[PDB]
Amino acid sequence: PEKIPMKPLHGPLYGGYFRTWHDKTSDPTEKDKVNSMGELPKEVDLAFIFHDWTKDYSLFWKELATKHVPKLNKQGTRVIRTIPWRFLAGGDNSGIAEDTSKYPNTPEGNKALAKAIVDEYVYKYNLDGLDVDVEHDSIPKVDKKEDTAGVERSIQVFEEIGKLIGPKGVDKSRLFIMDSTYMADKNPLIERGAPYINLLLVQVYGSQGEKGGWEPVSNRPEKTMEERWQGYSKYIRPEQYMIGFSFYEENAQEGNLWYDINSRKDEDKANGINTDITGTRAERYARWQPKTGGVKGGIFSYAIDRDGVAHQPKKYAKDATDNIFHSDYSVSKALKTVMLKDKSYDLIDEKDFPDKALREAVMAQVGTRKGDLERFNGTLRLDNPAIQSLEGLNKFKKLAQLDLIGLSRITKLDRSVLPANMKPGKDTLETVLETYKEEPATIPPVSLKVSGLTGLKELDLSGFDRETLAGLDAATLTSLEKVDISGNKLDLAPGTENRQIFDTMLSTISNHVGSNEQTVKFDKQKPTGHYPDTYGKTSLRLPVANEKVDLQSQLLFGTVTNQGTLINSEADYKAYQNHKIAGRSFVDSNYHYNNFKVSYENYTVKVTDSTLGTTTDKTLATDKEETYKVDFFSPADKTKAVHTAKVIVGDEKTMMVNLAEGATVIGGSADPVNARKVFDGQLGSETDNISLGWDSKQSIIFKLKEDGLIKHWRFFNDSARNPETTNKPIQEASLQIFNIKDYNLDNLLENPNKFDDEKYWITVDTYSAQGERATAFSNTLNNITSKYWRVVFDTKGDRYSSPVVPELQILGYPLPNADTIMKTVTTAKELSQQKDKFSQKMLDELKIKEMALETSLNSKIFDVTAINANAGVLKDCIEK
Ligand SMILES: [Ca+2]
Repeated sequence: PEKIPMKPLHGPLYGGYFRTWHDKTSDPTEKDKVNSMGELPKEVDLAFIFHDWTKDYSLFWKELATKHVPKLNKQGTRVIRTIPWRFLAGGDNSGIAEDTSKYPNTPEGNKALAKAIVDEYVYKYNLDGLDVDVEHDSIPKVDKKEDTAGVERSIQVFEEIGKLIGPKGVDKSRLFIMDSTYMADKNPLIERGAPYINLLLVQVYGSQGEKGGWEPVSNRPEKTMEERWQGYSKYIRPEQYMIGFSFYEENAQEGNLWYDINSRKDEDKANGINTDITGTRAERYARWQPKTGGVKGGIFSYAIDRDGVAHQPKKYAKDATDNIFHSDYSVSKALKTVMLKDKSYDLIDEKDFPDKALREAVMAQVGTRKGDLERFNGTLRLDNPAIQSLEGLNKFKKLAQLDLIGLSRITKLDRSVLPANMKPGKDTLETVLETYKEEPATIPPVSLKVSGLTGLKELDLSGFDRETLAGLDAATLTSLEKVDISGNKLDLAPGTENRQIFDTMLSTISNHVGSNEQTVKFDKQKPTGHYPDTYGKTSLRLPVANEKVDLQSQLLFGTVTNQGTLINSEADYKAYQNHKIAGRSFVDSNYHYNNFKVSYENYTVKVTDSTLGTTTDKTLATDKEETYKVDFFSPADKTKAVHTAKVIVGDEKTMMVNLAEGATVIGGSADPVNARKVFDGQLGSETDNISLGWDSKQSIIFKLKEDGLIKHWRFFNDSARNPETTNKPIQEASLQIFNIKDYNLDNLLENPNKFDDEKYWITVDTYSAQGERATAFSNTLNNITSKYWRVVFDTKGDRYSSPVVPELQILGYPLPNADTIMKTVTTAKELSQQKDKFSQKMLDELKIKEMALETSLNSKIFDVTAINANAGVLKDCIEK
C-alpha cells in the first residue's frame, strides 16, 4: 500500500521490540498466540520487528505490509526492520551476504550489498527504517569463529547503507538505527557509523545495566549508565540516545532474567498480570536524564508483546507468568505518559533568549530543549555581530567554553548575562537511578574568551573565583570605562599574563574616564597554590656535625601560581603580599601563607649512600662523612621521582657501582639459575622462587665482568624483598677471593666444583648474624682486585631451610688493570720490608711513591688518571 506521510521524529520517543513469533498470523499451527503487532498504540513511536530468522512466517510479512504498516503509520507509528550485525559482512547465517558471487568484498560489492539489504528488508514491505543489532550474538563469524575481516567489512556497507537511508542518505524518510550492548570503545561500528544513524539504542536490561557492574578489584561500580552515555557522547547527540529495558519473556532462563518490571506476588499464584509501573526500572528509565550533554531521545522495551505481564518471582529462578497473554499495552502507554510530563523537553523559546540571533545560535550549537541548558558541557561560539542582547546565557549550568567574538553591540558583561558556572560548583541535578550506596560531580567553570567587543563599557567578573584572565583580548576592548576582577584567584604580579591583560584594560579606562576606586576593582584575590614542575636545589653541602637535617625542607620546597610566580618561602610570599596596584595590594587580607602553600608532608624519600646502601628516612644525620643521592616521590606516584638532589656531608665521595651485577656463576653447591638472580640488579618478585638450593648451606663461585677496585660488599635477606617472609635469615656468611698465588686458575675453571672448598680460597670478610631483624648486611673491603670470587651462605637451621638471598653486591669503582696496579703497590710493600737489602734512603724514596699511589687509590674523589700516573711512577721506580 501507498506510504502515509508522517510528521518528523520529535522526542521524547518510545520504542518497542515486537517478537514476530507472537503475532497471530505468524504460525497457523498454534493458537496460544493471540497478539498482533498492529495492535500497538499511538504512544509507541518506534515499532521494531524482531524476527526468528530460522522461521518462515510468510503469512505474517503479508499481514504486516498490507494491514499493519498502514494502520501503524496512520496513528504516527514507524515500523523498523531489525537485522543482525552479520547481515552486513558475510559468513555464517549472514542472509543475503552468503552469496559471495554477486556481493564480493569489494567497494562495488559492498555498495551492492547495501542496496540489496535496504531493498530486501526495508523497501520490500515499505518499512520506515532499518535497525542493525550490534552485539556478541550477532557478531560476524566464519565456522563459528569470530571474523575480523567480516567485522571490518561490516564497518563499510554500513557506511554504504547510510548513503541510501538515514540523515546522510538519499532517502531520509527511512530511519537508520543502531542498537547495541557494547560500550562505545568496545563498539567497532560507532566511530564511522554514528554520522549515518538517526538513533542509537543502548540495551541496559536489569540492575547491572542500571547501576552498572560492581568491579571486584576496584571496589567501585563499572560500566554505569552515565559512563555508557559519556562514551557515546563523543559520537552522537543526546537526542539520539535511547535506553532500553526488557519485559518478562515466557519461560525465561538464567542470563535472561532482568526484573525490569514488577514481579508476581509470591502468593497471587493465579495471576500473571501486573500493569503497575510503580517502582519499576522502566519507570526510572523513563525519567532518567544524563547529567552532561543534554536530554535523551527516549526509552524502548524488548518483547513489547509481553506488555502487562508480571515477572516470574526471583525465588523460582530454577508458572502463571509463563502463559501467553493478550496485551493492551498499558505499561507502554504509561511510560510514554511519564516522559511527556518531563518538563525537560520544553522548547527553548524567546523567554530563554530574547535576542533572535542568540536564540538561533543556541538552537544550532546546543539543542532545542530547556533541559539541554542544564546539561550542555561543550562549546558555544557567539560570533554573530547582530547579537544585541546576551540575556539567557545564565541558563547554562555546565558550559565548558564560551566564545564572545566581535559582538560590538554588547555594552556590559556581568553575572546576569554570563553562564551560572562562571563560579565553581557541584552538580545539582537529581539522580533517579538506584545505586550501590551519589557524590555531586564537580562542574568545571566555563572558559571565557572575549575578543572584539568594541562597545563593551562595563566588565564585571567579580566573585567568580576565576583562576586566570586568559581569554580576554583586552586590546580590543576599546570602550572600557569600568572593570571589576576582584574576588577571584588571579595572580596579578608584574610580568604575569594576568597583569598584562589587566594593565591594558586599566590604560583604556584611565584615558576614557580616569582610573579610580570605583571604575577599577581588582583586590581580594586568592591565587591557587600549585606544585612546581621542576626543582632547583640539586646540591646540598653539609659539614660533619652532630645534627639531623630535614631533607624535604632543604631540597623539596616551593609553591608556584598558574602565572609562573614561584614562592619558595614565607618571606617570598610576604614580598608577594605587598605587590601594589594603585597603592593597594591585590591579595586578600585573609589569604595567608598557610592558606596558599602546597604541602609536601606526604611526600617520600629514597636516600642512597656512596656504597649504594638505601634508606627511606626523611631525616638525615650528618654525624658521618658521606655522599648521598636523594630521590623525592609524590604520594600519587611512588616509583617516579619528582626531584633528584645530591647531598654531600664532609668531602664528596664518588658513588660506587655494583661490580658484581651481571656476573657469571661458575660453580658452587647451589642452583645455578637461581644463583644468577643474586646478580640481576633487582630484589626480584615476591612470587619468584629464589632459593639457592635445598641444604641450609649453599655456595656460589662466580666471576666479575669489569676490572675494578673493590671497596665494599653487601648481601640482602629475604625480608628486603618481602617483609612478611617466613624464610630464615642468613646466619653465617663468607666472602672469598681465589687463591691464585698458591693454586692454578686453569684447574679451577676446568673443574669448578672440585674447588668448592675453603682451602682453595681466601676469606676476605665474615658475617655472623647478631640476631635482630636485618634486611641486609654491608661492610667495607680493603682494595680487593680478584676476578674470581666465592660466597658461602648459611642459615644454620635445619635442612629445607634454604638460604634465600635476593641480591649480592660487590661494590667499588671501575679501574682497568686494577689487578696489576695492586701488584706493583704490593711489591712496593714487600721490598720495603727488605731493609737488609736496600738503604733507608732508597726505601724512603720508594715509600713516598708508594704512599702516593695509596692516597690516590683511597681518594674520596676517585681519579683513575691520577691512579695510573702514580702507579706508573712507582713501577718505574721498582725497575730496579
Ligand atoms: Ca635479585
